Amino acid sequence: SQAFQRQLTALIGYDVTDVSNVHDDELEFTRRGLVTPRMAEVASRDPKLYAMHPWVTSKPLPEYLWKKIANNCIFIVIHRSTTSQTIKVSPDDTPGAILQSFFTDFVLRVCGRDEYLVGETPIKNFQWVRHCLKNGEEIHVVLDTPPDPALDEVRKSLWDCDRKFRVKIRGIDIPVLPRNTDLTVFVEANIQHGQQVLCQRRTSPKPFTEEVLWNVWLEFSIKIKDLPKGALLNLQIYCQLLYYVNLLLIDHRFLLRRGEYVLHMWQISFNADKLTSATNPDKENSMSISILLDALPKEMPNQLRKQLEAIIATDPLNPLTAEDKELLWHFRYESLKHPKAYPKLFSSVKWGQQEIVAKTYQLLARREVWDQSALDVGLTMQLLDCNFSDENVRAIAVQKLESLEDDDVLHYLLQLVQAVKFEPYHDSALARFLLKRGLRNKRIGHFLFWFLRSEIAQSRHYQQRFAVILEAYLRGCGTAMLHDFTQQVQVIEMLQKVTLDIKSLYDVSSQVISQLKQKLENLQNSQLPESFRVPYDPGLKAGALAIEKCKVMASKKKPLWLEFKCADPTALSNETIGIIFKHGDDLRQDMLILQILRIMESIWETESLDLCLLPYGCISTGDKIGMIEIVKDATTIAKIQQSTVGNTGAFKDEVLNHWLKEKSPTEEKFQAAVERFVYSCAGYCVATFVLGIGDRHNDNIMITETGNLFHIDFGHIRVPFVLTPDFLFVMGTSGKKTSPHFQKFQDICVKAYLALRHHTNLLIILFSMMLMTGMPQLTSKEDIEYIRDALTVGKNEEDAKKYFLDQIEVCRDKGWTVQFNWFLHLVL
Ligand SMILES: COc1cccc(Nc2nc(N3CCS(=O)(=O)CC3)nc3c2cnn3C)c1
Repeated sequence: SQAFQRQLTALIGYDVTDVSNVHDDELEFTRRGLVTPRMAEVASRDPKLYAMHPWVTSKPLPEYLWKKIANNCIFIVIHRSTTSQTIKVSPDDTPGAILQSFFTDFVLRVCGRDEYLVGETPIKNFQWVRHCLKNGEEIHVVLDTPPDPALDEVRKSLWDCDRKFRVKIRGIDIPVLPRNTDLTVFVEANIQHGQQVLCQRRTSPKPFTEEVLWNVWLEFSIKIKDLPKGALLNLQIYCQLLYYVNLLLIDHRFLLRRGEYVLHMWQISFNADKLTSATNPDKENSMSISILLDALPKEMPNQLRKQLEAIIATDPLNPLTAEDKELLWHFRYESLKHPKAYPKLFSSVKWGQQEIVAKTYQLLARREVWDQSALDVGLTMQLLDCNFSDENVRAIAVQKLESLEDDDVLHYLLQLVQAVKFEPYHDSALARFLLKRGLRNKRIGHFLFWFLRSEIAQSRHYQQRFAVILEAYLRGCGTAMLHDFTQQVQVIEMLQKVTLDIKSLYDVSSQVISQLKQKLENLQNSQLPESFRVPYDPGLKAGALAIEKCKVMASKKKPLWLEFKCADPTALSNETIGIIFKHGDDLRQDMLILQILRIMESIWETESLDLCLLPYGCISTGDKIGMIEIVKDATTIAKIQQSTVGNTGAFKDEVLNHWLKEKSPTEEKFQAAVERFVYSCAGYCVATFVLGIGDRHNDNIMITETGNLFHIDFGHIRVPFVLTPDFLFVMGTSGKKTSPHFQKFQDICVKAYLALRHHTNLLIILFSMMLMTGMPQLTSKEDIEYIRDALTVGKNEEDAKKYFLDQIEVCRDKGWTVQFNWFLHLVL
């Protein structure tokens, strides 16, 4: 089993047995603590359903999809060898019903995909079916034998200390210091709990040298017993802020931190990295600090009610005053009757006092209203952010998540994984939760893998914790998937090498095109796996490369344009699988943005609205490097312009409509392309405005020959958004005018906008989290408070409607101005 731990390590990209960077045994302890949850989920999953991983949903079929059906008669073409026959099926009839309705043990696998139509669920509740109906595609399935469940086989007293807590600051040491002669530095020690500072003590400013000694006893104002579980000893060096490092004061065994510590610190407000209990691995170049330290048990007046309700009604980002907190607390039993008051109520708690925390735990023991309340993801997410370090509080959040069906877990998987960074300890209810769902479902497990590996590869701050979690998963996912992952990682590594090697050698000369195709030839020949799963789409199995179609794109970061053949013989079309390999950008920012877009879509699904967004696949695999899905038949908006007038930025209003008339043959399809455009344009206008990324160069905007608009390059990020005159022309308008299509556009936008405001809290918390865990450069107070204004928090539906309509009018008044300006900067 020695080559087994080796296998996991090479699959993880980090050695979880390496104890070189620890000052305790929390990590190793967590490895053991996860064994039970690991085996408890492996021994309780249905082998058959787990092997076929049916992808289903319990949500009602949207309205725009019901009208796609004729007589409640959905046609399903079945194949078995070379023959084939169609069948009329009831949307409410099970796959089993269809089976007996066919013969009148075999299962219905989807053609070309590793997807299965199995289980006791209506045919209308399969994602693949809903996908087909939406795209007007025809459902084709092949009849073959169920996968062998054998292939999944798995390898067999603190409260008696009244003393004021204190820490001795021996000094700070650094091998080599910056060439900035010569500043002064002091050490600032904070006792934190959920980004809430309980006490703060500094040292005296000393001359900045490679060795600074203090030997100073910093005595805090907080007693030892009043120390809460999860409290952090935050040590920071100023000059302003240069270094930081954290130390849990209460360990994973409820023991008060004791003894000597030499901690290596991180170099440089609301960043999630600043919360980590991990120390800097680089011991030879990093700043170090030396400290010294020397078990934990387990009727209202009318006016006041109005006041409390008003408080409870405010948005998540609305600051609580001292008065507000005192009201919430004093009336905590009434506040408990409102689930939406929980985040605010638990922010009113003084965790710096044992007596209060005790009363708080008494309160939580009375969870009847919370338990019986319906799941509010936005509300549940709020309790898992940086503002809550109490495991009891956070546990009741993870509690409500338990009722999520695999469908919704996939919706919030990425950000749930990111929320692990907010956990005080490596072992958490959230961590075990992700682990559980990952083992219960292959699709969730697949993406869990890549999301964790994403962080492990380019995050020294949390790679250790995530490595321990990933290892736990890999020891239960099964032999089959362990093999898949292995193949996937192999091909990725090989391709990333080629990407970097190519980038080294603006024009794409022949010497590079030859070298690329040359390199790809060497790999495909006895060096590359014959087949592998597409990481951003586990259903697809890629095969051999199409070297003829492979190229280096004309961008300054020289991304690889790759094309594969579907390794599945039963595949219908002969289209290639397109993947863009790129180094230079942080694709983690793209993942989050795209994930948010998918969330905005499902939200619109609840309102029976359908904006035709194109949230393509984008997986971050390493440092400034990852893969992208290639959308077929798509070109840049700016490129459609460059066709007529390339060099100069002399943009013309009509080109777009011409380009569409050209790429559609029947004129009927042209109208379907225009309508598709009007919707896709509306959605991307609304979604982009809310996220504050609407001001882009139309080179970062693309369109499908079918009229499907969609943005790209979100790493890179005046007008509210992009509504240029050429788009407007396709809508049948130019200046002081209108159109049957423009009236439509304005209608769909207001619908979409008002629909998102119905999930304000949920968007706010996701946006806030996005900045803190994914965008190190965008983590200020005002950076997050943008989305409040964007969603017009605390406004009438009418006002908001007009507010956005004004934003639209701003695009009309600007015309090509901002685009032309983009043309001067980006182009020149
Ligand atoms: C100038 O732009 C061009 C030119 C030619 C083809 C394309 N191809 C694409 N480019 C991008 N961007 C994001 C990923 S990138 O940074 O590696 C490349 C840009 N996304 C795309 C496609 C096709 N599908 N999707 C989702 C773009």
